[PDB]
Amino acid sequence: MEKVEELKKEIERLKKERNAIILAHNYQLPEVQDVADFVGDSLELARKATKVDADVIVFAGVDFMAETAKILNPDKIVLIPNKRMANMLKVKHILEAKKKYPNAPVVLYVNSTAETKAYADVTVTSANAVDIIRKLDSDVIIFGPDKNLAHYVAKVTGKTIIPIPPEGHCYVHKKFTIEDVERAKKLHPNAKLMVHPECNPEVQEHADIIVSTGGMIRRACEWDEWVVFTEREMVYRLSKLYPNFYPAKEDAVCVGMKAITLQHVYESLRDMKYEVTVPEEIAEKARKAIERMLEMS
Amino acid sequence: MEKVEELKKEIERLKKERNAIILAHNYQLPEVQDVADFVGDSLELARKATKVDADVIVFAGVDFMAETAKILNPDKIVLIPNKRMANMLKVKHILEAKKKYPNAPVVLYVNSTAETKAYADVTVTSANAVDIIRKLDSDVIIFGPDKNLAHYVAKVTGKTIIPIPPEGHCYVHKKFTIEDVERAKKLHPNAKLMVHPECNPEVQEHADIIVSTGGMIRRACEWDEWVVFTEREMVYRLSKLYPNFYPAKEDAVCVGMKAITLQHVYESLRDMKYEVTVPEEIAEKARKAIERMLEMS
Ligand SMILES: [Cl-]
Ligand SMILES: [Cl-]
Ligand SMILES: [Cl-]
Ligand SMILES: [Cl-]
Repeated sequence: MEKVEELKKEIERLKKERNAIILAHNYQLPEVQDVADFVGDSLELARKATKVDADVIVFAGVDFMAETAKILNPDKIVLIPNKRMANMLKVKHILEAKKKYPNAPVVLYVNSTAETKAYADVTVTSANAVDIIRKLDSDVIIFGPDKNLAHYVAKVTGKTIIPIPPEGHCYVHKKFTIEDVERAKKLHPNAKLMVHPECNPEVQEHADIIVSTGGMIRRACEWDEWVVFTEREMVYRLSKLYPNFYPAKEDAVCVGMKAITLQHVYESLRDMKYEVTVPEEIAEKARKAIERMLEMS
Repeated sequence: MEKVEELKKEIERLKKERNAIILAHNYQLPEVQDVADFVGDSLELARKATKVDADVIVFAGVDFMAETAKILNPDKIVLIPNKRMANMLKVKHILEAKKKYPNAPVVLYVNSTAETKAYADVTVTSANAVDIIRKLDSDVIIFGPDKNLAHYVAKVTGKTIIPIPPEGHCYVHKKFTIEDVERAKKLHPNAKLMVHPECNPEVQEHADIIVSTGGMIRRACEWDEWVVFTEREMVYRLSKLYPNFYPAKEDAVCVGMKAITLQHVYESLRDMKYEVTVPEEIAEKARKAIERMLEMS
């Protein structure tokens, strides 16, 4: 195609004009990798991000890795070409875990909030998690937010893995967000919203009516169809009750996300599009754990 | 050490006597990798397992990968050197997901029951999940049981990822097991057991008393301290209520697991120790999805 070749020509030009370097993950599209200056795994990209002299970094990759590069580059401009379950981990979880196991290091999988990396000793990617967790002196380790990875490491190193957030708790109401609220208005515009008390306080604010499980099965008579911010069972239950209800979230996870294409990279260099920002207070704190991971890996 | 060198000498001898090959994962201990005939990643090991002529395979690796090799080798003996959240996915989940999205392929992360691989089109490892999910013709994909991986793929391919088990549901009571019951007897021997109705029916059988959330906060007067098989909040709640309660599970995940050491490999060749078995009915079905993954990767 001539479209493709013209894009690459524009991308190469904008590189010099913006003074930009382009990093892409190994799982990105070939066309994106082609224009990328560096292509690698999560760790390689993290390490490459400490050695950038360009004023601008285009991070052709997933969000938390883009964020991780910005944390390594506070005085540069980090861009993610496209628009954007890691918000499960709260700082309180780390404090309660450090209270019971005070000599256990806090290890966070790279997919985590910067706010929580600020309370971690070291970060890991999937490929270095076992390597690093073995290396830590303690045989008791605090680890999150990825349960699967936590179980996996547990199984391979045999060490005592204390997961965060702790298991034995239901996190359904926490996985609702302000963006889930707005979607329930642009869509289902003629409808009022039910919100369980245990939801995000930000979510509680835009809540039309606020009811618990019993409050829902009673006040479900002030509209024809509702938008219920709770366990999905309660959608079928109100449905059977009053045949004259839509779940707050769709089945598909992170829908709306578009893969990063050659055009995305072009439009990002040209518009300085989608800039990754982290508060310096939290960034400079969270940065310690990331650099530690580079030291051990 | 001379202990080490004598072990390797015994391992090498037992190799010929049993007619065995030893496979080890890249994240295993160096000493284990040393005696291993083949060392690789999850995919490499899966592929290597279709090309074994030995009568015995020692799988120095995590359980679901050991299981995956047995599925590729029904007529051989597969051994895992040591004693043993994938049981979250049930077949019903796949049927309900295929009902709403009938033209969506069922993709399962390798860490899943064989019983569910029997209802899958293809399996993935972390390193090939994006590669393969992109390759599938459909833009709607059913994917589990690993939410993290599902979100990650969603973000990178932009496709519509329908997770299994579906989100918006609490799975606390399902993550209890018969082994969690037995642990609450060898430990806390002088105590009776509370079990929520929504637990495993196998778990329900060994349940002393069976009560719901309200039934628990009432019948908590027939012992001094209890073992509560429910959400951990209910442990602190009974605690505050009747100061005259222990969670059913410990904080640490998969504790008891021991890393595979040089001795484990020796003791496994010598005792034919810890044999991985999968029912041929289910194995020969589950095998299709694994071989498909090798074809696409
Ligand atoms: Cl990335
Ligand atoms: Cl976009
Ligand atoms: Cl393995
Ligand atoms: Cl063992």
